[PDB]
Parts: sequence; C-alpha cells; structure tokens
Amino acid sequence: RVGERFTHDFVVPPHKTVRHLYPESPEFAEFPEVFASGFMVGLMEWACVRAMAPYLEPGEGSLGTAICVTHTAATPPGLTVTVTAELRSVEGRRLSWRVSAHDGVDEIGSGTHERAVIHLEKFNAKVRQKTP
Amino acid sequence: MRVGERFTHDFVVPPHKTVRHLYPESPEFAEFPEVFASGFMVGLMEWACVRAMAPYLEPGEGSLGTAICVTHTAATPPGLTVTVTAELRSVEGRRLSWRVSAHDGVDEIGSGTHERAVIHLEKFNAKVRQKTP
Repeated sequence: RVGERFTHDFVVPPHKTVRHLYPESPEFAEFPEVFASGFMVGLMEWACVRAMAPYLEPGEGSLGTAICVTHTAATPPGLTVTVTAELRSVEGRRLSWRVSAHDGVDEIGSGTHERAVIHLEKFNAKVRQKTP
Repeated sequence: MRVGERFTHDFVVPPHKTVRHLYPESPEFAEFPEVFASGFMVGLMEWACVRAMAPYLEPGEGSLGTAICVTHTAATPPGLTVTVTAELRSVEGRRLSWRVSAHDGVDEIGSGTHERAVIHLEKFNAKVRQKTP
C-alpha cells in the first residue's frame, strides 16, 4: 500500500567501490575506495524491484524510468547499507517510491525512483531491433 | 571553468554493462533484459563531468558526485555508442552543477541534472579510512 515501507540490507564488499564500476576509466582508477553512487543507485532500485514483485503478472518485468537522489556521505567497504523504499504511487504500469539509505553511521542519500511495468517479450523484440 | 560550455563523452556499451552485471549477487537482476543499467548510466554521466572538470582542479584534488536527477527514457543494448553531453550550469566554491543528457545513436535515453563537490583526495581518503570497520 501507499506509505508502506520495504527495507533491504547490504554489506558493502570491496568490489562495489568507484574503481569497480568502471574499470575501463583511467579517470576513476586511483579513486578512494568508497561505495560508488552508481552502485548506491542500483541498490535503491533493487529494493524497489523486490518491493513490487507481487504486482507483476506472468510475462512481466519492470524498468527504472527516473532516479533523483542525493549522495550525502561516503561509505567504505564493511559497513551495512540499509535502503528503505516507501511506496508513493501505484497506477497501472507506473510506480514511484521515496528511497533513503544509511550505512549504520551516517544517512548516505535519499530521493525518488520511478519504474514502469513492461511485457518482457515485447520489450526484448524492440531491443533486438536497435541491436547492431 | 566556462559556464555553458558543453563536453561530449562517447562510450560503446560492452556486454558487461547490462543490468545483471551491476549486481551479480542479485537474483532479481540476473533475469533482466540485456540492456545498459541505470546505475551504469549514472556512473557514465559522472565520468563525463569528471573529464570536463579535470584541467581546472589543483594538484591532489578530485571530486565526488553529490546529487543526480535524471530520467531514463529508452533502453540500450550492448554495441551502441552512448554519447553523454555535459553542460556546466554553475561553479560556487567547491560545488559544480551540470545539465546532462545521453543518446545512444538511435534514441534519446535520459536527461537531467548532476552536482559534484571538489575534494582534497588524501584528506578525504584518510577520513574515509577512519569510518572503515
């Protein structure tokens, strides 16, 4: 239901730091070993995917359609990041949550995430037609 | 740094940047379509802004992303080139704010805003290490 909360916990391992998001990037190579924003985004989206799985009919999946978050503190490997996903809206294919994350020491970021339900087969065909 | 200057960053998406590769430990992600993940797009927009900012940092500085607010409007399989365009909006002390957008050669795939903060790398690393268990 709208206003209901779902929580998801994740101990950050060494291979979720900045240099592991883009090993191809010399520009990130030497960066301090902290949980990457892109991996925080993927953990927030993962919490919302687990929260919505009962809503899916067979054949369906979902895609992230927007992310709007802050990243307010840094997290080295070893701390547990808890994400809280509070459902904000559910209408047809369209779902939205307020997401927030804290590492046991600091609040690390919060904001919103929107997803859309998709038909997996139809979607994969559209993907194939723009695949080289 | 010049406000309103645009920087482009081009990246051919390889197979290892699909959703399942962002969290190999997620059974939910393991079944998703083979398309570039939102968290990888966030990192690529950061990377573009990091390259744009580099020649104007002092020795020993770098930066952190402090906020991102973007849409993801179309999905991209491996083998297309994602071009990120980053446009500087403002510089206020350590804070740099950008308008970002991305297209994969076929479709527009997302747009919005991103902010960063300049950091002294060694100082920040030493502070990080102190909150490490």
